[PDB]
Amino acid sequence: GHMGEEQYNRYQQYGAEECVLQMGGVLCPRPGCGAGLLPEPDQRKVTCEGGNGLGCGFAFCRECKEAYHEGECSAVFEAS
Ligand SMILES: [Zn+2]
Ligand SMILES: [Zn+2]
Repeated sequence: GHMGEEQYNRYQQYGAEECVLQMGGVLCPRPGCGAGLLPEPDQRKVTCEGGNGLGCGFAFCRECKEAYHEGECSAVFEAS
């Protein structure tokens, strides 16, 4: 029994605040274009394109369901 690690527990608490912030089952936040196509399980690259005449041409971040940013939603990541 060598294994044995831990992760951020009780992540959900009063201190933390979140209003209308989630991923999966999101649609094109653009006006008129109601692309409700289920985005891949990786926000790495999600195009509202889909297929119909809705494709905007600019991928978004399914994580924050907002404009694709070259940074992070909440905070950056690390190997550690
Ligand atoms: Zn769109
Ligand atoms: Zn994001």
